[PDB]
Amino acid sequence: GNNQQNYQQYRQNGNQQQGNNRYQGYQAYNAQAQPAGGYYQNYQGYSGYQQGGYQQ
Amino acid sequence: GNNQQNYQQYRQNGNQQQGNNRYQGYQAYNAQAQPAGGYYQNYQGYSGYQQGGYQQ
Amino acid sequence: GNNQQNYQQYRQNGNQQQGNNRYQGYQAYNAQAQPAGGYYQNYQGYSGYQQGGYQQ
Amino acid sequence: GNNQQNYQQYRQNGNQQQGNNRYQGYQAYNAQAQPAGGYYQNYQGYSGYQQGGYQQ
Amino acid sequence: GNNQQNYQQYRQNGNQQQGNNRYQGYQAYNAQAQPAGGYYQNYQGYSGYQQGGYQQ
Repeated sequence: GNNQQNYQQYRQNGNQQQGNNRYQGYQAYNAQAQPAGGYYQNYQGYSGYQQGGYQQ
Repeated sequence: GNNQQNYQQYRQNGNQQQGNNRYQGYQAYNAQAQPAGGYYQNYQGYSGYQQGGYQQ
Repeated sequence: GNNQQNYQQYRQNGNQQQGNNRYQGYQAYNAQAQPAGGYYQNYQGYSGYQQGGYQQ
Repeated sequence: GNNQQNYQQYRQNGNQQQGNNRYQGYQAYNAQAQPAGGYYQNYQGYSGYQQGGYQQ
Repeated sequence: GNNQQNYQQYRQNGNQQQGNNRYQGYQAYNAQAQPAGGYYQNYQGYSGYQQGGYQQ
């Protein structure tokens, strides 16, 4: 048959990305995919942080 | 038959992303997918933070 | 037959994303999917935070 | 049959990316994919942090 | 049949990339892919951090 088993364990005592005026597009901790078929992942378009100025 | 089992455990004692004027597009802790078929993930379009200025 | 079992445990003693003037598009803690078929996930369109200025 | 098993364990006592005025495009800790078919990963478009100035 | 098994273990006691005015395009700790078919990875477009000035 089909048998899929997932065990994810996450602890944290320190700090993560402490600061001002920062961009973070894609972040992942303990990320996993196990489909029984194909895996299609798509990211298309605009992802932006604009603090004033002129952008085109 | 079909047998799918998921165990996710999350603890946290520190701090995460402490600050001002920040962008975070996609963030995931302890993320998992195990479909019995295919997996289709799509992100299409606009994702933006604009603090004044001119954008086109 | 079909057998699907889910165990999710979440504790937190620290702070998360403390600050002003911030954007967060997609955030997930302890997220999991195990359908007995396919998995179709779609995010299409506009997702934006605009603090003044001009956007087109 | 099909047999897919995932074990991810994450601990942290130090600090990560502490500072001001920073860009982070793609970050991943403990990231894994094992589909039973193909794996298609795509990132197409714009990903930018603009602090003033002129960009075209 | 199909047999895919993943074990990822991550500990950290030191610091990582502590400082101001920094760019990080693509970063990965403990990253692995083992699809049962092909693997297609694509990164196409713009990825930039602009602190003032003129860019075209």
